[PDB]
Amino acid sequence: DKISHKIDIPDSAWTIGIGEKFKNAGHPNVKYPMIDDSYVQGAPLGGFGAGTIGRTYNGGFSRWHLEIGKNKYTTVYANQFSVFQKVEGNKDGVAQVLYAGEPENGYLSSWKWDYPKESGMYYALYPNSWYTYTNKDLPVQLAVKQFSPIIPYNYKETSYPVAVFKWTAYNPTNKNVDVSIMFTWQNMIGFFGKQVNVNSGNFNKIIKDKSKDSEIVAAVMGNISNDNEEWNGEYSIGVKKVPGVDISYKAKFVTTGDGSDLWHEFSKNGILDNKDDETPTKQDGIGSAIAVNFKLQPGQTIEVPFALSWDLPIMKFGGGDKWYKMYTKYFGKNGKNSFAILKEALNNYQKWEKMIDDWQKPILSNKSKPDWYKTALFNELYYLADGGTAWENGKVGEKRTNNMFGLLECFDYNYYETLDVRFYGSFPLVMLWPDIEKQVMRQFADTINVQDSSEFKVGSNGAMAVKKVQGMIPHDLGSSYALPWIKINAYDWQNPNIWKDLNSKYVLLVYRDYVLTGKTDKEFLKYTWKSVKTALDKLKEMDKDNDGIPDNEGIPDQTYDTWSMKGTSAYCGSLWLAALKAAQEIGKVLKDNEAYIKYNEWYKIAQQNFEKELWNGEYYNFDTESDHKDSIMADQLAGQWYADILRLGDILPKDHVQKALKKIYEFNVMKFENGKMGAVNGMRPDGIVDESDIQAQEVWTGVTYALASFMKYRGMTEEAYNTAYGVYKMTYDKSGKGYWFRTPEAWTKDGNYRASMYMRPLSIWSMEV
Ligand SMILES: [Ca+2]
Repeated sequence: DKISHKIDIPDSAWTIGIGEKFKNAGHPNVKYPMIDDSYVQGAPLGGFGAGTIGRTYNGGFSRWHLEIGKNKYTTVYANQFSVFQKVEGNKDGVAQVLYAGEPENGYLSSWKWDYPKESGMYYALYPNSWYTYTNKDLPVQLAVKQFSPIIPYNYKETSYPVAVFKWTAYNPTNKNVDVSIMFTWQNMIGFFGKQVNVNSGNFNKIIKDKSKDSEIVAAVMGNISNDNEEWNGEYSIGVKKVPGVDISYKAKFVTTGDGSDLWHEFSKNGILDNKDDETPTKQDGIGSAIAVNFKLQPGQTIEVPFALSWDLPIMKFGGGDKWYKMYTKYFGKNGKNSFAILKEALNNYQKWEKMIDDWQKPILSNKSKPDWYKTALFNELYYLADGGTAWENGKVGEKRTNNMFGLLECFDYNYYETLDVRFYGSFPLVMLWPDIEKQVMRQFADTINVQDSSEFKVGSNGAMAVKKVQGMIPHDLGSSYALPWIKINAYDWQNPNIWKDLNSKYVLLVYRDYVLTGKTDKEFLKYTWKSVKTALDKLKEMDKDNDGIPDNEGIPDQTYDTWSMKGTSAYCGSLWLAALKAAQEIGKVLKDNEAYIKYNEWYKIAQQNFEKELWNGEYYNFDTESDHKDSIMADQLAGQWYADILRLGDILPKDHVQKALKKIYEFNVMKFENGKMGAVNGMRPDGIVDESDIQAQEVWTGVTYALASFMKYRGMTEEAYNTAYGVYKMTYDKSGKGYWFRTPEAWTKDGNYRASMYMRPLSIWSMEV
């Protein structure tokens, strides 16, 4: 490996061998069907709300999130980079697809598949990833840096449906070598959203944009239809000329054939036919190819950028609504703009690289933090783009001021912005994209007094319940299978209108969003204030025994939606205390004296009773009335965690908080698989995992990262990082279970998982507060 020196890969990048087999991989631990796409994954490409494309460490474009809200894992084999090399003085060169695998059937059989093992590495530090190619049969060593412009405090480039592939080629040998790099791409119009005739009318065109010191050559792969539908638009691939390279192309090869129409050209001398052909296809799949060829002298390096763009302007949800995607604000809505997007990338990628470096640098340059922590912190952010993210720029046929946004809980549980989860998972948004965060919270504020008296069948018990109750915050803002933003509370396993955490978490998120954006946005507090008061007032009505605290009802009436709480719980009770303290402070800021007095009175009573009911001398009991009420819960003091972040001070005595956190580390972490797998949710005081429900026996990745941040704030530095380390290890390490780029909600002691690609572990960003 002599190429690594010619590029700049951070030491904290996650790494794996190209073609590596992983032997320890986890699988779902539930009875019902659940997504398991394998460990062959990678950092995604694509902006927020753009649809994303997961290119895996083996080189394949395989995890398709272009249909917003859906996860489709299938390798489109025509989509590749390939290389040709010929040493000066040799009769023949060699050509090789840079993919560690081969197609299942006979399509593209002429191409040279099966990129060999131990011949290159993949690296990832989201939003960047890299591949190096160090192959005994490729005298010139190659590397590519690939990325989308995901940039904090930037809502423009961050939305773009584009990727850049910046290639570096170096000749360490003593002979001249001819090199070609070729990008192939299938015209994927019809891959989704088209009910019949999936390739029909697809056609490919070549664009040559020649100006002074810029030549771009690109293929635009579209359809003859000018219809405005979810399925129609354009893909583009292309390259920018640099000194010392020539560009060749082929407008049309057949992907549903043996591929030799293209490969016989590339494998001879690495130069394509430059054959334009706009003939539309009928049944056959078609694709395009863009190549560069150059001669490298001994010791010479060259850099050349390619790009990919996709202009699919319309997203459709299962309930029928069609919306424009955010990037259409910048490029237009007609679906004929892929070249414009590509050109912007090819002309500006160096600036984008610097913008990414500028935001990563403060963390990367901090030598007090271990590299593993940086690996997780950056790579968990994959989910912000990869989570079925929807960001609208108008309803089709509809102009508002704001652009509604939603991130999925996950794909198995296809719900937008699940509030009990975003309480943990939304830290990157408030910290790095606060305008999006505030928009989402205003969306929630708008739902507070919505009433929907129609009934649904509750999954857990088969009872009928009212869909949406006035004054109760919704569980979620809908499903991609139905009507995001329009039909809320898609979730139906439990009735969230009687949950005892959502209303408090809502208030805490509001005040958080004020505090973490500088305590200056009084207009945001003003917008949400009525909803905050309503939410707390409705929750107070659920206090049955008049101890000042809402009563859990001996069912799973909160985020642990199969783990029953009864009476006063540490979890909901502490969230309540913190929410009251937050509302007091908002009342002071907004000069709402009567609110300040009321919530102060409720707080003083509830705080006294919380402490009396639950403090046992070592920790806070799980609750007052359940069978295992004395279980040690990892999340027992969630309200105090948020109070720390919100600078609300002590809602519970410092000494008792410290004792509880030490107990949690001693038990829920260190007595669970020797502290190497995170914090298990429930442990009995005898040091055995609480078996009352599956959720008690799970580690929740986002709960654990949040607990680590709580420990960190409280000066328990070793415990905090040791706690977090087990989550990093399980996710990323050779000794873990292979969950990179699909961090799950949960695992059990055997390492097997529930709900891959999950929002909650974004809470790792709470460690950066
Ligand atoms: Ca009560």
